[PDB]
Amino acid sequence: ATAILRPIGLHVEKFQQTYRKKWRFLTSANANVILAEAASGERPARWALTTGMASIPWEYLFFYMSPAEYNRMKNYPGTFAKSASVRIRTWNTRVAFQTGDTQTANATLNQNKFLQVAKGIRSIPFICSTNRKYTYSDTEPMQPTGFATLTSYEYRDGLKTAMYGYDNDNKDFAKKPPADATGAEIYLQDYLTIYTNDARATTGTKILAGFPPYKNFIEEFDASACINTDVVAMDYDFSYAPLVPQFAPVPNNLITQNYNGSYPAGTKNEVTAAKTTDSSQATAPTQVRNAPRKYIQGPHADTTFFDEEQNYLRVPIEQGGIFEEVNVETVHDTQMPSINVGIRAVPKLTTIDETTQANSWLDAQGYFEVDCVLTTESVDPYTYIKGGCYSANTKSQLQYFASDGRPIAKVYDNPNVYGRMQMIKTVKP
Amino acid sequence: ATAILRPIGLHVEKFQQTYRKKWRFLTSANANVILAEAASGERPARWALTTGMASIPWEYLFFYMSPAEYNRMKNYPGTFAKSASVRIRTWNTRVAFQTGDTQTANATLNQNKFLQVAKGIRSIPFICSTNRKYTYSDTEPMQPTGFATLTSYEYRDGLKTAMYGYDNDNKDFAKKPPADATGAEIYLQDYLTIYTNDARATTGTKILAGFPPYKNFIEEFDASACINTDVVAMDYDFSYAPLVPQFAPVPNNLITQNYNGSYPAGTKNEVTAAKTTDSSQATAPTQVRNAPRKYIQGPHADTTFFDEEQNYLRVPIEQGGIFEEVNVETVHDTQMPSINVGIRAVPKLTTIDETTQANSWLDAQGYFEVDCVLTTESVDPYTYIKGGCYSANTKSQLQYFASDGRPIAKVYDNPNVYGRMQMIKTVKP
Amino acid sequence: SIPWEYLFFYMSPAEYNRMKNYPGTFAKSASVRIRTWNTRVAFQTGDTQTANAT
DNA sequence: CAGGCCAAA
DNA sequence: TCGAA
DNA sequence: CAGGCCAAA
DNA sequence: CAGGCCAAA
DNA sequence: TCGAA
Repeated sequence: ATAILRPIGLHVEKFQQTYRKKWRFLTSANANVILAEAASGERPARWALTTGMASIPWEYLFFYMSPAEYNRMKNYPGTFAKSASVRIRTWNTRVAFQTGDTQTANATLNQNKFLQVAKGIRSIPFICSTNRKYTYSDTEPMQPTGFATLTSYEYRDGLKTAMYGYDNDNKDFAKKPPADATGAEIYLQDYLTIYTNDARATTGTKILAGFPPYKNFIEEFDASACINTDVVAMDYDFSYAPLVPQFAPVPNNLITQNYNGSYPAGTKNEVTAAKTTDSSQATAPTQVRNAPRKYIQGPHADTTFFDEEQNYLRVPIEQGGIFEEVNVETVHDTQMPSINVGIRAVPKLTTIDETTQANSWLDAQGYFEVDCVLTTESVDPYTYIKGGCYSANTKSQLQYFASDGRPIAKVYDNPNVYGRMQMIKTVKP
Repeated sequence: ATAILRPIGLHVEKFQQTYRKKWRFLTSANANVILAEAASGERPARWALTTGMASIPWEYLFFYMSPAEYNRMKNYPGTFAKSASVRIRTWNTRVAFQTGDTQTANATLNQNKFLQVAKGIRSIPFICSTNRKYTYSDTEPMQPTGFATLTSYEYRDGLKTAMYGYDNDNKDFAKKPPADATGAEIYLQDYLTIYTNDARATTGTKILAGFPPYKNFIEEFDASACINTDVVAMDYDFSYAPLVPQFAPVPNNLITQNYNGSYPAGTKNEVTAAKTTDSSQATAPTQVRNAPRKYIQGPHADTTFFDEEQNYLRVPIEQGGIFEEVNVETVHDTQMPSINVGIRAVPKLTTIDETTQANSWLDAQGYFEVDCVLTTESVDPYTYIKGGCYSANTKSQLQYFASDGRPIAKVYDNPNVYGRMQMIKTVKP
Repeated sequence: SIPWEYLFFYMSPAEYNRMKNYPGTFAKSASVRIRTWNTRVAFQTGDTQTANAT
């Protein structure tokens, strides 16, 4: 029996794209200094311990694609970032022969040079560190004396501007040449900071534990023997990272009266649940299903997130748990490792009258070549004969939305709770 | 590249302790007699069938550790009971040559001697038996004629007092010498009882099924050939049995404003759910998440259970489902098997005028040597530099609590529902 | 001098405070390994008239 | 043929 | 990895 | 290429 | 010894 | 098959 027709299925076309960048980063060797941070609003008073390792923003999309590539990627609905990779190699670390001070400087040819690398500090439940930018002192450029007012969003925007230049019509175009074009370096200014409670104003019982021994969670290498060596090599397969909303399916409300019918889910959890926790132990953890969310494509689409391009540099690529699909699915929380690299401050040769850490430090700079690759995928269904692409109903996607209309997304700038990332409302640019 | 520092992690010290005891138990061979139990409150009128197998309280902590060991175990936070083991061996069973009656007793050298063993009766959905203490008749000491007023808590307290003696300052110190010191025996007085509905007062439709054939679920051996033989050998690995609350973690509320932030749990169930069922079929089963519970260590700790030592002899060791952890976890209901051993009553040689069971029974006693071992573990984190031990945030533990403040715990004394244990409020000592 | 004969050289205050809770604690052994890195010598002192940097 | 049902394995 | 295989 | 989606396996 | 905890594997 | 083995 000859078969004139066979179930060939749909005509689905899948596209794959890869993006490569190479960056050169200069990080200063900040001293380990305790700084007092005043209480403000929900933030209590806390002591802050600065550290010299600068963070590598490999969790954001601008780190991988240029504005032109992002603008063209906007034209392919259903774009999912499948994988990312980053390799950090280190070059010769530079240490000043002698500081600006001359009376007691004792310039030296010999030098001790150590490189610190951290990979999982952000996910450690008890460290509760975060990324901050400091304001250095005039006499000791390696000694932080406060915190800059630049937020994480502003820091990443400035870094992207340094990477890709301005527009040709901008008056400040001559200030920052495109690093992607020139191959120059980009000074990194965001460094890790450990935190501990400030018990001076505490009334009643006090916690006097001090800082945790965070040095036990970082690698340290002799920078003299690390010249031209691979220091970091990380790969990350994204669980769910929709960069462009899927194609809008043909609504079944215009065809069938059955569109609102229910069907049994059984014991399987078809709807994602949001978990609220209280680290102050004043309230037990709560899990809530049917969280406020709405579709990101279709008749009642709310594309605020993608229109705002929050995923470019304001929100990380990895967004598992945030986005739900109507397909029978399983969803788990996802987060990315945090890469921190930097040179330890070199103590000055001058003597110290009492047993304590170094009082002055030599200027130092590390040289890091970062090679990053991002691989994505796209889908075009061609479900219907006419009217362009339409996707299947089971591919409909919803995003968590606040009661005030702002979408909810992951952020990696806030310290973790229970070794977990935190969902927060996106802020309009 | 030489590594001066490496990620050695935390300094966590783990301690393991084991407790061994050997007990000698004497159990009487009660007759199988139907007793009428009157209705009281929620309890309906029911017929009760006594059985001669005494229960072995291997699910309680006093069975394994002495008061001194328990008092010292209180000093190791994070004490989890990892395993338990019990071996029961039987010695020569004793049967009276002739009872107090002399007119019709017919003393005999020959004797039939049978030993009954039951292991899973408590978990059988339809038997609905329970452990009870009887009040014997004067003429027939092997024939129960009612129920004693001693509850399970009182019976276990008396058994513990018999095992470990009184305090040296107590006036009753000379009454009960410590069995753990002397090696003497301990008369067991708690025996199994089958139940069935009493249809005499029932109005309308009636269930006239009678007693279930519980003899099909018990082993029976010839006690003559069992002299000095291992009868029972049971091992039990505890799923979750916290004996001392974990070390209080450093609260993140004193450090970060992020402590109250939420994070997506996905389709995974991070919060344990309580299930309420109705065997009367007047209401469908209900599953409720976010059950009332509160932390057992930390700033807002409620240590009522452990302060009351309910886990010593009032509440079983196994408490799965009751205790929740903030760590990403999976929880399932847990229960322990019930060991019942005892000699069957020996009918008197006197003849019976009609076809029925024995009217009088010879006195009998079984001799059981019980060897029990309990293995536990402990953890000391040393997370922070100063101020003693502090645990990680993800190790925070919550316990179910009633709306009136009494904690909720498992009890094995009540009959099962749907082959499942029942949660009930603990009672203050 | 290397103060390797004292207890603070080995245990932090938290470890010492918890060790206080175990009666009968006997220190059975101690070990110390000292490794040396590059020694630093000044190119020239504060004096400049007769210093002869080398 | 005992541990969240047994007539399921 | 709330038995454990 | 049929059974809780298929463009997943 | 980095990805939803580590003192679990 | 919201990493992936």
